[PDB]
Amino acid sequence: MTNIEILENMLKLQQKLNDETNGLNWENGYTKEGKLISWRRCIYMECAELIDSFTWKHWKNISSLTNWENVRIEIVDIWHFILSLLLEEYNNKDFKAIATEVNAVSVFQDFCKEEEYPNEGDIYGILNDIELIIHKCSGFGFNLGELLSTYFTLAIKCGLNLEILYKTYIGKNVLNIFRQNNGYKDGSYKKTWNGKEDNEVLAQILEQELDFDTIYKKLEECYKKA
Amino acid sequence: MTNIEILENMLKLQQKLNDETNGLNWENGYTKEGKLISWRRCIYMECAELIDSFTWKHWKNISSLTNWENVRIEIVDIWHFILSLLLEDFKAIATEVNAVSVFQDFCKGDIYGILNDIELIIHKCSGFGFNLGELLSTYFTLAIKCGLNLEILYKTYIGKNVLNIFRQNNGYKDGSYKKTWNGKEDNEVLAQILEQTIYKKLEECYKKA
Ligand SMILES: O=c1ccn([C@H]2C[C@H](O)[C@@H](COP(=O)(O)NP(=O)(O)O)O2)c(=O)[nH]1
Ligand SMILES: O=c1ccn([C@H]2C[C@H](O)[C@@H](COP(=O)(O)NP(=O)(O)O)O2)c(=O)[nH]1
Ligand SMILES: [Mg+2]
Ligand SMILES: [Mg+2]
Ligand SMILES: [Mg+2]
Ligand SMILES: [Mg+2]
Ligand SMILES: [Mg+2]
Ligand SMILES: [Mg+2]
Repeated sequence: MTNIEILENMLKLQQKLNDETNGLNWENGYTKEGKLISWRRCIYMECAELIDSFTWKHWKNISSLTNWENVRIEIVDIWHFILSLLLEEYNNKDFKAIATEVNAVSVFQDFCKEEEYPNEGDIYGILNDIELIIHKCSGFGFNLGELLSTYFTLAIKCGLNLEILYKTYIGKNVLNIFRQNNGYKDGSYKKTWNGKEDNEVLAQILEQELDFDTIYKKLEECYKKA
Repeated sequence: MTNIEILENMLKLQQKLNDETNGLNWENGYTKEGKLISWRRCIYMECAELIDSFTWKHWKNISSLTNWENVRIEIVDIWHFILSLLLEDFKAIATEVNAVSVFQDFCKGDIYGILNDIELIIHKCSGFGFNLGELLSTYFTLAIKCGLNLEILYKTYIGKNVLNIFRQNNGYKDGSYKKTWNGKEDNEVLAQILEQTIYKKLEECYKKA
């Protein structure tokens, strides 16, 4: 698959998931149940989850190491919401055009190369990069291009590349569907499965498996034992 | 009590807590263990907790109602960090706070509006260039909308300040503290105690976690 094909595939997956979650024409700003959609708030709330994957608190668990497994999950959650904002921001949707525009972001090319492992000395800078995303998404707006650039730069610093993002995205997209199919809206969903959060179980599954439908089935099996 | 006394007391309690937690001269930006302090980050992270006290998500638990108990706790957590910024004597600081026009009103629904005020605080705490005075006004405007007044802030602040000391005395720093006590977050147990010396209750309660 070309870089643009990978991006088109994620956009198409995001569209389908949003359509199923929110109803058609969620792009107009509300779900079918009348709830306001704020993709920017979604993003800065995942940014808070991302920050909490690091030992940023000066008063709590100060010798603990970075949770890099969760870092990757939160980077992927952010991406779901950025894809959503791309689709919202814009009858006939041209996914290839959108993909082509994302592909032209200067740092995207760098994102497509092999990932580098981060280390403790990178955390200060990573936290400041996340803070910039929070700032951009909490104001008036807002520039979608600067957001993409800042996002890919952050994702590189966090040890992701397009490959890791894509494969993890697919898995989380499946879990997102699973959640909606199992009581996420009405509060009946159990997010902890025999002591592990669903994201952690998904990560275990992803160590082996990439196939969309196989992932769903495996989630189903594990959730029976939740 | 007068408003100035209430403010001075909070500022005094904050200094004590920060001294005990971080060591003397935390005002220079580092803890005794050499960790960099960012009060603004502390604030926007509590803002996230505050947002999460409302049914903001369009895709999850969409019929749930606001957790006003937790709203009060997060408004109080934000206040600890604002006091820390103010401090980063007490009479003069209290005098400035008391002069904030919205503060006077504070001494006396619309969830998406509340959320927008929280968002403004997040925005102000995450940019390059910061104004503490403007944050104060936004904060008290929000706290009114959340149903607090000075009395509620002050009484809840005292209680959480006690929990904060308790935490530090019981392994918060080294990861041995249990933050969930027999199925309830420590903040929820605190809230139950505050319906009703606080430190002794916490210590007794902590025994069965
Ligand atoms: O309209 C929506 C709403 C949610 N999500 C997904 C994206 C993200 O992957 C996830 C975040 O769900 P959450 O409820 O914040 N839980 P967690 O952050 O632990 O995944 O929800 C969408 O893709 N579209
Ligand atoms: O230097 C510090 C560090 C922390 N805190 C307090 C303020 C706040 O009340 C609490 C927040 O701690 P937390 O670990 O974020 N946990 P929670 O938000 O659940 O109370 O910590 C201070 O007062 N000073
Ligand atoms: Mg989330
Ligand atoms: Mg998370
Ligand atoms: Mg997340
Ligand atoms: Mg907190
Ligand atoms: Mg909280
Ligand atoms: Mg809090």
